[PDB]
Amino acid sequence: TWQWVLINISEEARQLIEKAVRAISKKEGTEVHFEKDDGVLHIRVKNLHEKRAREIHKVAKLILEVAAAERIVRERPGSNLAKKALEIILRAAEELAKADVDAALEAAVRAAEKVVREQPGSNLAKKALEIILRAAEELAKLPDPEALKEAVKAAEKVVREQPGSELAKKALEIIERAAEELKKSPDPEAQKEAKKAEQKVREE
Amino acid sequence: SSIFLLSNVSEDAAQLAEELVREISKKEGTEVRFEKDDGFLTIEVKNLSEERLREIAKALQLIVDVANAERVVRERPGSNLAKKALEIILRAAEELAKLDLKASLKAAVRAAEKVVREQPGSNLAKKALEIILRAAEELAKLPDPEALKEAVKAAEKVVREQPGSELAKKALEIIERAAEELKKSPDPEAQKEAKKAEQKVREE
Repeated sequence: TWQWVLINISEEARQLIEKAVRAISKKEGTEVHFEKDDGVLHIRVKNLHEKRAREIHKVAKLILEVAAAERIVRERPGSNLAKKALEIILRAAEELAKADVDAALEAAVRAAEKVVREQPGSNLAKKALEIILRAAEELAKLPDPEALKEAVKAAEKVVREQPGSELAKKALEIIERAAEELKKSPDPEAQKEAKKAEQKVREE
Repeated sequence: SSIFLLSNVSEDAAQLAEELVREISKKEGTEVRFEKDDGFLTIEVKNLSEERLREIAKALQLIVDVANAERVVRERPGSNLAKKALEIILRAAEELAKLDLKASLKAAVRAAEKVVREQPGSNLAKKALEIILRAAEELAKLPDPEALKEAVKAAEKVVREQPGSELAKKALEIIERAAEELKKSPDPEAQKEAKKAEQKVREE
């Protein structure tokens, strides 16, 4: 039995940790219980082995490390220190993108997006776009529809930031391959997003 | 089993957090581990009751409630937003003063002393000094040498700030009770500071 108590955690980090724990626990076929008391998030997991619990701790560390470095950047420190913190974000986003969890891949996307928005057209912005594309490739492999909807949205940010780049070409392939998988779903909302995705690749 | 994730806290808040979890753990004789993890504190407690776990949660939530409000005080000094943060610091310090632990009481003394420093002579300082005396009274009842030393220093702070007040008379009563227990300590340094405190009680 395992329990995680999140105190003074930002909502972005909390929800990504909620989805990461719920994902890793379904892998071992275990139920998860969440409750929010006085701004404290209690995550209780039952019958979880050490291997999956250590995987929860690694993903939770990286998400909090990204949030800790984003807090320094948003404090407008020295530009030299801010650059050092953006490299910390990209380092944790790289490992978050090397994990099978959907929430970890979604965390690597949102982490690398803030680096692109912080310094557009920089060497780190290009490395951040590599992280966004690395996460979109693993996110398109996953079967869930929500993962496919984030794989297209993430790849669309690569073609928006660097149109005509080498990364944008692969991002368009990811959008096409993910939209074809979305066409398999009978739900009209999945078919709608697949058509707008196909129309975006047709427009470019 | 239980992992506490604490983010966006200073070094002083983290040190008070570690000692508080260690003290609540001895009530059940459990095992606790800490990790500093660059920007967020990780606390793992094994085989602890859910009540004790939720006592750690509310105590750590009060500590970060003080740390977050202090951050506002040190950034917009003199604003009406600072006056609101000082009332939040006192509201959390009052609840920490009711908790009968050395770390929880030290956190209430340091917090309320920060309100005395920011708003001298105001009604907030008077409410803060009452919390300092409430925590000093609980510290004197604790059977620990360092807790008795802190009760003397906290109540001596009250007589230094507003002397000849109704609170200064109550402070001298607390100083006397703590010094009477300090003289029973075999520690020579405790014997020395107990006489210095009892000498200050004869005066005023």
